[PDB]
Order: sequence, then C-alpha cells, then structure tokens
Amino acid sequence: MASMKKKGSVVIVGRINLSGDTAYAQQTRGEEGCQETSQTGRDKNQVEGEVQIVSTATQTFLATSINGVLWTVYHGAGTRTIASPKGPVTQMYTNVDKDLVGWQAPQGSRSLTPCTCGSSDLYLVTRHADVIPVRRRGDSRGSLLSPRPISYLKGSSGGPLLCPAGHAVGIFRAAVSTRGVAKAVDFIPVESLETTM
Ligand SMILES: CCc1nc2ccc(OC)cc2nc1O[C@@H]1C[C@H]2C(=O)N[C@]3(C(=O)NS(=O)(=O)C4CC4)C[C@@H]3/C=C/CCCCC[C@H](NC(=O)OC(C)(C)C)C(=O)N2C1
Ligand SMILES: [Zn+2]
Repeated sequence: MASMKKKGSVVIVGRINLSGDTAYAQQTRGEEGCQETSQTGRDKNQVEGEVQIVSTATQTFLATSINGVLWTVYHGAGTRTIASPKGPVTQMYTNVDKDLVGWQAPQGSRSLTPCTCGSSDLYLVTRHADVIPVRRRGDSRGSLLSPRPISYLKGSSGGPLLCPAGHAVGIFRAAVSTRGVAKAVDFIPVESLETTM
C-alpha cells in the first residue's frame, strides 16, 4: 500500500490555433516539462484558444472548450485530474458510456458555442491543424469527403467538429475504418454534452 503509485494529471502541451486565416499547431511545453507537470499537477503556463493538445505519460490527444468546460475522451484521460496553476483539478464530468470527460475550462481558454444551425456540412480539426471537410450522416456520424489512413486521425480524439460558422457540433471520438482507411468518423454530439451538463 505504501508503495502504490498515483496516476499523473493530464497536461496541456500545446494548442491548435484557429484565431487567424491559417490554422496551425503550437507546442507550449516539451516532454520533460510535461512529465514533471503530470506528476505535480502544477501547470503555470498561460492557456489560450479553444482547442488544446493534451498528454499523459503514455498518450497524446486533444481537448476542446465548449460552454466553459474543457472536454475530451475517456479513453484518453480516464478519470485523471488536469494540471492547473493551483494544482490538480478533478473532473467535473465523467461518462464512460459516451467516452466523455470534462474539467472546468482553464483561465485564458476561449470556448466554442454549441451549434444550432441544423447544418450537415461540417469540419474536423485535427492535432496537425488540418481542417477536414465532413458531411454529417447521422446523429453521431460523419463521412470524410476524402478518406484518410487512420494514421492521419490518430491522436485527434477530443478534437472538434465545427459547422461552417465555427460552432461546435461535436467531439471526435472514433474513426470508422476499413482496411486501415478512415471513410467516416464517430463523434459525441454537442447536445449530448449539453445534456451531460
Ligand atoms: C466508441 C469508441 C470508444 N469508446 C470508449 C468508451 C470508453 C472507453 O473506456 C476505456 C474506451 C472507448 N474506446 C472507444 O474506442 C476506441 C477508442 C478510439 C480511437 O482510436 N479514437 C481516435 C483517436 O485518435 N484516439 S487517440 O489516439 O487520440 C487516444 C486517446 C489517445 C479517434 C481516432 C481514431 C484513430 C484510429 C484508431 C483506430 C481504432 C478504431 C476505433 N474505431 C472504432 O472503435 O469505431 C467504431 C466505434 C465504429 C467501432 C477507434 O477509433 N477507437 C477505438
Ligand atoms: Zn452552427
């Protein structure tokens, strides 16, 4: 018992910049600082933007701010706290059935507005700052206009699906794949977030 380890915090290690005319990834913390911040849960780095790149000791993925909550996937974060300037912050939402978790949105983050457009022309934002056109095919499914190998989508779970007007439509959850090629995506609808809240 005395030698039992604690899992570390999720750590924001960068962001996807969507503020201007060009989307691009920025790293804000390197691997050493990340490992150490994971252990302490103390992250004093300034946070900006809607889409964060996050990491544990073992995985890296994305997290998206919507309505004052920083949302990501349970298969990434598990029940982990997130590092903040005042120490580890406990999850405010946890739903393993939806593969969804959430913490209060960090100071300096900006939140996306939930979509009410009723539109099916969507855009997936990846951890490499690619903006991929996606046609909505159901409540939780969208098809890639141009299929990609799953390699291209790996590490982008927790990322947003956006409508043409930049509203959040959903959170990227899983890739629908055949023979290693992603032809569609599964996402957590923003309504399901709104209900979870
Ligand atoms: C309902 C899903 C779910 N839900 C889960 C809910 C709870 C839970 O608890 C541990 C685990 C869950 N795992 C779950 O599924 C796991 C997790 C997840 C997954 O892989 N998600 C992605 C990702 O990038 N993840 S990540 O790298 O960033 C990781 C976080 C660091 C999105 C991108 C995928 C890239 C290609 C990866 C090939 C795997 C194909 C798979 N497809 C498949 O599942 O498709 C369907 C749904 C059509 C069958 C699939 O996508 N996934 C499998
Ligand atoms: Zn919209």
